[PDB]
Amino acid sequence: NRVSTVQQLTKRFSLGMLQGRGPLKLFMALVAFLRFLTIPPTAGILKRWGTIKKSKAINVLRGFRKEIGRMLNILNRR
Amino acid sequence: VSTVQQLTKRFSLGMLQGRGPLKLFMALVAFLRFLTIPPTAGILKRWGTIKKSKAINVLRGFRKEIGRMLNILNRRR
Repeated sequence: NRVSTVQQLTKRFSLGMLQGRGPLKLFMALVAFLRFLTIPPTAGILKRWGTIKKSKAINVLRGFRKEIGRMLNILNRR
Repeated sequence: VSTVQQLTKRFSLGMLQGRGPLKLFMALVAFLRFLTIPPTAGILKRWGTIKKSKAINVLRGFRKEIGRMLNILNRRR
């Protein structure tokens, strides 16, 4: 329903989140992205991985698994 | 040998415009959907085009990968 411009997306992504900065849900998504593509993380990203609150991080990861399931349903029904 | 070199190479490919390998494309679409960030027109156009059977296989590996990450958290003290 909504679209982004390429320029709009690149403004939002910053060098800071290569160092693992950012909100938890954003950080979790970036970690998952690298893992999908088997891309090693940076030390800064890696250091935040141990920092995160496990309870809050687990719930965010479950939401991703749910969203992957929604995408699978979409692709199956086609 | 690098996170940043690998990431910039994919950006140069045009991955934000929808270009690149299917696995790279699916990972980016999944990434945006996780954060509910509106995709680009080029990404959105390919979302309909993609070969569904191969795409579903890629998504199944993502689900297995998300489960592995959940195992890592429980493994930590």
